[PDB]
Amino acid sequence: SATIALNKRARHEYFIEEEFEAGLALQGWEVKSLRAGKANISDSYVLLRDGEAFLFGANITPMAVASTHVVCDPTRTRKLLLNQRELDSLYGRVNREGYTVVALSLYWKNAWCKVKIGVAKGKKQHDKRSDIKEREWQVDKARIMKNAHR
RNA sequence: GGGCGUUAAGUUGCAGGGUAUAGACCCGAAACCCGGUGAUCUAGCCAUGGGCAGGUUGAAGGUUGGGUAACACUAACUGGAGGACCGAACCGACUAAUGUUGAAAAAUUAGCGGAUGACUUGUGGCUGGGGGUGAAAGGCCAAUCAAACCGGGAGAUAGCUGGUUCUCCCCGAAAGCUAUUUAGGUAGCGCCUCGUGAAUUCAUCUCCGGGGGUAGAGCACUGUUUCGGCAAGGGGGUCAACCCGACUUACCAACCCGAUGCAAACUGCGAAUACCGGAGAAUGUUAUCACGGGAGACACACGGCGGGUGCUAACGUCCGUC
RNA sequence: GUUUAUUAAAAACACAGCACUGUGCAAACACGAAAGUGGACGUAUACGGUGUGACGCCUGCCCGGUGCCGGAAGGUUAAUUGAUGGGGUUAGCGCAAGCGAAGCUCUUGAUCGAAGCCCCGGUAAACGGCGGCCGUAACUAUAACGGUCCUAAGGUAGCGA
RNA sequence: UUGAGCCUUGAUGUGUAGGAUAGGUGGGAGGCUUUGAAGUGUGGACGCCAGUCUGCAUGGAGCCGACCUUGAAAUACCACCCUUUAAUGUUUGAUGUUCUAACGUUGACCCGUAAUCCGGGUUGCGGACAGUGUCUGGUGGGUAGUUUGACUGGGGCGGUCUCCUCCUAAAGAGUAACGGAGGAGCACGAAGGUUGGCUAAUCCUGGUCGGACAUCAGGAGGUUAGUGCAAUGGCAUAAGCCAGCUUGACUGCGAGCGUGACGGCGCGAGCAGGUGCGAAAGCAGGUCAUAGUGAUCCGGUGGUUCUGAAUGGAAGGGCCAUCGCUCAACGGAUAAAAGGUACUCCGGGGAUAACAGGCUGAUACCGCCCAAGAGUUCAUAUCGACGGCGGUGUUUGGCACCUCGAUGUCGGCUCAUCACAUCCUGGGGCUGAAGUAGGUCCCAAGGGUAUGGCUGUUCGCCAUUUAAAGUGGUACGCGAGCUG
RNA sequence: AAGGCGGCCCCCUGGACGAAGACUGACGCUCAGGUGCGAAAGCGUGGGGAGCAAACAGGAUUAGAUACCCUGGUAGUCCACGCCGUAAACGAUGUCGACUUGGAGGUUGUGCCCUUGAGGCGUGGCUUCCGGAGCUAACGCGUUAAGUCGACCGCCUGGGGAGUACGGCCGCAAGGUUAAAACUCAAAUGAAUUGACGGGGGCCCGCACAAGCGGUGGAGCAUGUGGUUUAAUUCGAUGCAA
RNA sequence: CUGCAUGGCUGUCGUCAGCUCGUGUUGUGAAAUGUUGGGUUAAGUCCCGCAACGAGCGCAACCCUUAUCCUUUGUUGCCAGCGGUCCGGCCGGGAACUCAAAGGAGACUGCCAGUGAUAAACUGGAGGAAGGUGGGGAUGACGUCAAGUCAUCAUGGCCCUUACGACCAGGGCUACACACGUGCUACAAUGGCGCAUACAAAGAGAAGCGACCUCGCGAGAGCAAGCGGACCUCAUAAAGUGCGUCGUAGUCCGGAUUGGAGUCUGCAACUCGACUCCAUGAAGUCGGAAUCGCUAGUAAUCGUGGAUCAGAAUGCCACGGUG
RNA sequence: UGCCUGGCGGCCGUAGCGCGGUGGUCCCACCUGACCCCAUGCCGAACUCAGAAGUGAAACGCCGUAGCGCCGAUGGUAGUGUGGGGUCUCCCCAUGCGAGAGUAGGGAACUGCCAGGCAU
RNA sequence: GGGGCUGAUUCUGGAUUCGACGGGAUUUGCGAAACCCAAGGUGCAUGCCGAGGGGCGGUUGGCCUCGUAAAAAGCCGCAAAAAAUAGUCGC
Ligand SMILES: [Mg+2]
Ligand SMILES: [Mg+2]
Ligand SMILES: [Mg+2]
Ligand SMILES: [Mg+2]
Ligand SMILES: [Mg+2]
Ligand SMILES: [Mg+2]
Ligand SMILES: [Mg+2]
Ligand SMILES: [Mg+2]
Ligand SMILES: [Mg+2]
Ligand SMILES: [Mg+2]
Ligand SMILES: [Mg+2]
Ligand SMILES: [Mg+2]
Ligand SMILES: [Mg+2]
Ligand SMILES: [Mg+2]
Ligand SMILES: [Mg+2]
Ligand SMILES: [Mg+2]
Ligand SMILES: [Mg+2]
Ligand SMILES: [Mg+2]
Ligand SMILES: [Mg+2]
Ligand SMILES: [Mg+2]
Ligand SMILES: [Mg+2]
Ligand SMILES: [Mg+2]
Ligand SMILES: [Mg+2]
Ligand SMILES: [Mg+2]
Ligand SMILES: [Mg+2]
Ligand SMILES: [Mg+2]
Ligand SMILES: [Mg+2]
Ligand SMILES: [Mg+2]
Ligand SMILES: [Mg+2]
Ligand SMILES: [Mg+2]
Ligand SMILES: [Mg+2]
Ligand SMILES: [Mg+2]
Ligand SMILES: [Mg+2]
Ligand SMILES: [Mg+2]
Ligand SMILES: [Mg+2]
Ligand SMILES: [Mg+2]
Ligand SMILES: [Mg+2]
Ligand SMILES: [Mg+2]
Ligand SMILES: [Mg+2]
Ligand SMILES: [Mg+2]
Ligand SMILES: [Mg+2]
Ligand SMILES: [Mg+2]
Ligand SMILES: [Mg+2]
Ligand SMILES: [Mg+2]
Ligand SMILES: [Mg+2]
Ligand SMILES: [Mg+2]
Ligand SMILES: [Mg+2]
Ligand SMILES: [Mg+2]
Ligand SMILES: [Mg+2]
Ligand SMILES: [Mg+2]
Ligand SMILES: [Mg+2]
Ligand SMILES: [Mg+2]
Ligand SMILES: [Mg+2]
Ligand SMILES: [Mg+2]
Ligand SMILES: [Mg+2]
Ligand SMILES: [Mg+2]
Ligand SMILES: [Mg+2]
Ligand SMILES: [Mg+2]
Ligand SMILES: [Mg+2]
Ligand SMILES: [Mg+2]
Ligand SMILES: [Mg+2]
Ligand SMILES: [Mg+2]
Ligand SMILES: [Mg+2]
Ligand SMILES: [Mg+2]
Ligand SMILES: [Mg+2]
Ligand SMILES: [Mg+2]
Ligand SMILES: [Mg+2]
Ligand SMILES: [Mg+2]
Ligand SMILES: [Mg+2]
Ligand SMILES: [Mg+2]
Ligand SMILES: [Mg+2]
Ligand SMILES: [Mg+2]
Ligand SMILES: [Mg+2]
Ligand SMILES: [Mg+2]
Ligand SMILES: [Mg+2]
Ligand SMILES: [Mg+2]
Ligand SMILES: [Mg+2]
Ligand SMILES: [Mg+2]
Ligand SMILES: [Mg+2]
Ligand SMILES: [Mg+2]
Ligand SMILES: [Mg+2]
Ligand SMILES: [Mg+2]
Repeated sequence: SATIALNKRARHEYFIEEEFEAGLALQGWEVKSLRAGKANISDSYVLLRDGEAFLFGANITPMAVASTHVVCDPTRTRKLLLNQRELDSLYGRVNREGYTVVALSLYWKNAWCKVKIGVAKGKKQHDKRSDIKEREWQVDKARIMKNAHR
């Protein structure tokens, strides 16, 4: 479909409950590479300062060096396109010393790039172990039930 | 009304210039097909007989001894197998020299490889040319092979190359346009010659009418460009040195006006020459036009003039006039 | 060993070994319009063809495409056979144009109709093909790793200006 | 097992009207009852379950028939029989099981015979198979006949092949290049004809959204807008924009003229017939004009005042209108076509290339001119930016002028000449020249001006000497002096 | 003997035990080298190949899953002759001799008793479980000793480096065998004890679920916390237990 | 400032039921028995069996409240009986009762059957207000969380003595875009509205609670008697009950926001309390994942008192009504 | 015959704009209202059909203004057809034709038909 | 050194990035700079030489002054020398 580079390592590391389909504001070469040219969404987080929740973590492979007059770099703070109705939640519940906002996926909608973002906490090894334990234990319990029922 | 006719004599022989089919001015192909001849050279195969001097290496195997229950294994004697080794005859030609109208249309000289086998050789036969054969090189098939030789079609074709032989007199060009599987050929026209007819037909000069829009010139229009005024003012301010910024900071800056230039694809204007028509004398062997017979030719070059292209470079190239 | 007699004797051909394929005999194949012959007076441990070429380690992935084989569920489909439509002719109807039954004709072609092709699968020791792009590790430097466009796969073992 | 004529239609039905399974037109009514009627039941059933062929066990004798709801009169009747159903005798096209007499036998025996060919006889096998003859679909470089264009500042590649607009095009017409610039392979029954009416682009002011922008009112300006399209030439009488009517976007001609070698193309007053608009005078044979396109042959369609192979028709042909070709290589070879040859060959060319020679010198080398400066101040002792003018032919370049009826080109060995823009030696000037030793410039060609490793070298790197191991032309010297 | 051996039948053959009988007369045990056998996997030749199944293909879970799972699938597993000689080749216990309390069996002989039942009393061979003395660090062994001895062979001397490299041998190969050194470390270890944990098992309790009831999360209202802003938003509490 | 030096105090596991010691025994020894196993339970409660025998902290009981009865003593608490009435406990009087607060009796598996191991213990029941702890509260082990407080207080170092110390005025803890937590109002016809009308308990009161009269639509204001309080006040409790009214509605539903003018306490409510009138009438119209408490007078629903307090609860702590 | 007005033409940039103010006794324009018969893709903005209350206010026309637009000499220059030359990417001479722009200057139009209204 | 394909999520001529962040214009209160003024109050100033300024220095020299010139204080610099910055992550 229209799905482009998505971060699933963050999806595993977090248990995000927030889903905003906010868009992104980009320059020319950015959308050039996003259409084809491998914009990378790995290691993504927001940098809310004023009303300026830049997507700080995002890489990209430039299409070419056609724009030779001015030298650009892949490491740019891409801005965000989100409603002020929902921007208050980020103005609020982001500073909890243990809460972050990360980008899950990036896709196309009528030739406009929309990057999904979500609020998460962060999982440390001892709860990932419990999550995997429960995931495998549900399967084991269902298998045991089927074997007992025959 | 328009096209073709209605004026107008043709025909048969002779000779001559053409045209069409027959070879069609002559010499010359590489090539195709058909019918025959070759395996005595060479390539393969079959059948029958010869050749490999001489000198080395010790595998299988067979005995004796040790050893094993029997083997297996081990020591001694015989053994002479190898697409085995060196090297003669024989076969071949890897290197260098000689020679290149030579001794010889592939050899000689001094070296070289195989030399008991996938070897070599004598005799006879078999394999036929779009086929044969080929330890595979497009190699050989009788000094000739990416399709052998003889004869026939056949004097194939050749828009190609060369040649085309006695004399005199008169006239006398082109290397241009169009079309072309066309560009070095050809066909029509432009140009030439001969004959028949025809009008002051044609040419030079003088006068008259008309078209220009090229030189030159100019910026009314389409583009380009410079310095001034009207201005919005910005950019390092001298100065505060943090100021509103006092202010012009070797900067840029819409229209509007005043000047200065450029243009093949600009012309509010605009020549000479070039070209057509009307009138007139003088001169020119009708030099002008129409038809018919016959061609030749469509590879041009230089200089002068106005130019594109090139470097206003070329004995360079492309156009128009002499 | 053989090879271009007569400028190339070699890395060029052959070779034993190995792989695939067809071949049940009146075998495949080849020469022959045919008879017939070779294969072979042989019988799948044999013959022919195609690849590589003693021997040691191996022949890794892919049938997208072209060949080959297996199947005929569906579509198309020759030759063959001939259901209708139309036209010609006229015995006769028509005071006239015009109708016009049989017989003979030219034409369209209803239906039947195999192989083949379309389709499914296998076959690579069949013809063949086997990726680029970016970031990321305690200074430099690289990338174990990940993100993702495409393919049939992205080149394994081994070797390397 | 099996296809339609075939013994029979055993048969179907229905306005929401409904004893409803309606009488073919002409006759509306027993032909039924000995042309065997409703009777009891409850397979199968059409099924709008109101019903319905209701079919069929023992009967031995009446259902209907008026039509009730009626827009249609019972199928209980004479019924070329329907919105449609069925089994067996008539016909034999396939897939099969079985037999031998065709056919085959490179199974066995015997004979001709003395004979592994052949033929005949006997006996077995396969068997209407295989195979062969004609047609036919597929496969089919195993083999054959062929094609693969031109222009081109040598060929190939790149680009072009037709038409139109501007300039080169030198003030009539025409006029070339692989010159500079753009388009065309259409659209429109209105975007045409007539009549009537009308005149923008741009800018300024005022005004509700409304804005650098619309729709309005006034003004500046006069074609700086517009043409269905690219460009040129025009358009105010408007060719530019609307409204009403219409099809002249007609038929057959056509004096004359322009442009082309020709095939051809275009303009055109006016005549005859019939139309449209306008009261009328008058206009209309397409579009403001120039691109919007393709010969011939072969065939298709409709009419024909024709032709009709003895007659009468017909078939066919001709005539008129018209259709089927990115034949774009566009004056179009045929309906039907790609490459390699270093295994090549033939006829030619220096008309046409590569090595050379000639011409010019963009480039190459060298010289000179003015001066921002570098150089502790200081432009010249050395250099010199931004710019310019020249010499040689000397590299890379352009032309194709001699040579393709033959001029052998790279490099290496031997053999040298000449130039001076001189490497050294020789003679001098300046110096940012103290001396030794250096930088630059002038004159001066008398002489000299390496050895080895690398690669086939020229060039170059390296090692070691010398005063240097200098630059060029000599067909980038020299193969009728040598190799390769 | 070990590895190992499972329908039935036949052919050849090795080994073990017992009833009674006679001789042979120390011929007896172990074993460095050496030889032979030797699970499976593996390699060569010639076959076979139903099922299973490395490698491999596809699907699936997962952030990733080159695995566990699913659908296919080659070598292999099978036969004959050959090659290596590796295993947790384990009883982690080298062969033999005799001595040292018992119980419950299993298998297989043999003597005698009234064999009325797999009735009893003795004696042998193999083997299982429990256990006394004894032994061991403990677990545990315990007449088949890990109890006390005798004869012989092999091996061990800290964990890594390493049973690694080199070297000799064997082998077609994979690899096997003999076997170090430099360097680092203060430990590396085994039996058991007490906690703790288990996606180990068993039992039990609590509004912890199951059957309710009402609320919270939805929209203002009264509070505290985090961040924001300010000169301060004074400080502390920051899971259930703020 | 250091609760990462502490004393003291407190939360959690958990009102879970375990945590230990003396002697003896077993194993060289860390250690084990006792504390496991069988019934039983609210429970290491009890019994049985057993290298165990006993004890301590512990799960129970003793402690506080309430559920029945008896007795002692009746004012400010009550009227069985009588008299009168101003019909009112009014007071003479009556000390049985409702009640006041002291001591006892009383529930102890005591008994009766069944079950079990001849036990412990369990099931049912004649009695009782009561049945297995009758119903609630206090009582919180060994110990874990460097758990929270050095800002209640004390305390060891460290830090300042012209300043981190001392005094005063004005602002801030109550704050512009949000999130989270605990409660309240609610959503409506089970309801709000207008007018009558009963049913409680527990507490407070001395510069304090504050009767009555009058002005007040009102918070309240002048007047104030009584009360150190079974006397007098705070303080006609609400839900309900009677009657109409509202008919599923931007509602006579929700009273959040906002404007006008005041009432009480406080030198002084703009930052920053509350009550009262008029009007305005935000949402909402039963709430997504995921969640919280409760097993009987408990969950819900209604009202009141009290703590610090000049005033300020929708919070906290307790009584009750219905249930 | 002279004033001015109307219609049709010739001449179409000395023939056209800007400024000053006049014209009505005539002719024209403005205008009145409008059922007709005609008209607006809405309105008598335009066509018109019935007329003269007023005005020359806008137009139209006339007279002067040199601010403009234009017409533009002589002379000079550029160019060149022929012939002859140099130092030849360009130029000289003998010859005729001789521009464009810019100076001097001109300039506020002439003229033919009828149709009326004016003095004669 | 020269040709062809891409520079299109659309090839087919008309995307509101739905949102925050520039810019426009429309509907609201005001401050002589979003206004143009000396009239109520009836005080001692406009300007005239102005002194160097919070701890330090300074602005058109007057925002702060007055008597015949001096402290200067309404702002700007030193200064606030909380700008040290998601989640995961050792002793
Ligand atoms: Mg020929
Ligand atoms: Mg040929
Ligand atoms: Mg030999
Ligand atoms: Mg040899
Ligand atoms: Mg020789
Ligand atoms: Mg020899
Ligand atoms: Mg030899
Ligand atoms: Mg022969
Ligand atoms: Mg060949
Ligand atoms: Mg060849
Ligand atoms: Mg031949
Ligand atoms: Mg030939
Ligand atoms: Mg011939
Ligand atoms: Mg000839
Ligand atoms: Mg002559
Ligand atoms: Mg030619
Ligand atoms: Mg003549
Ligand atoms: Mg000309
Ligand atoms: Mg002629
Ligand atoms: Mg002629
Ligand atoms: Mg020509
Ligand atoms: Mg020609
Ligand atoms: Mg020629
Ligand atoms: Mg020429
Ligand atoms: Mg010329
Ligand atoms: Mg020239
Ligand atoms: Mg020239
Ligand atoms: Mg030429
Ligand atoms: Mg050899
Ligand atoms: Mg040779
Ligand atoms: Mg044969
Ligand atoms: Mg090979
Ligand atoms: Mg090999
Ligand atoms: Mg392969
Ligand atoms: Mg396939
Ligand atoms: Mg097939
Ligand atoms: Mg078929
Ligand atoms: Mg292969
Ligand atoms: Mg290597
Ligand atoms: Mg004979
Ligand atoms: Mg048969
Ligand atoms: Mg071929
Ligand atoms: Mg073929
Ligand atoms: Mg061919
Ligand atoms: Mg050509
Ligand atoms: Mg011309
Ligand atoms: Mg008109
Ligand atoms: Mg008419
Ligand atoms: Mg046109
Ligand atoms: Mg033709
Ligand atoms: Mg006829
Ligand atoms: Mg016909
Ligand atoms: Mg055609
Ligand atoms: Mg052509
Ligand atoms: Mg030749
Ligand atoms: Mg020539
Ligand atoms: Mg040359
Ligand atoms: Mg020459
Ligand atoms: Mg200087
Ligand atoms: Mg020389
Ligand atoms: Mg010199
Ligand atoms: Mg000399
Ligand atoms: Mg001399
Ligand atoms: Mg030389
Ligand atoms: Mg010579
Ligand atoms: Mg036996
Ligand atoms: Mg041994
Ligand atoms: Mg095995
Ligand atoms: Mg399987
Ligand atoms: Mg599997
Ligand atoms: Mg095997
Ligand atoms: Mg071992
Ligand atoms: Mg072992
Ligand atoms: Mg032994
Ligand atoms: Mg045994
Ligand atoms: Mg034991
Ligand atoms: Mg090893
Ligand atoms: Mg689990
Ligand atoms: Mg006027
Ligand atoms: Mg003049
Ligand atoms: Mg002039
Ligand atoms: Mg002039």
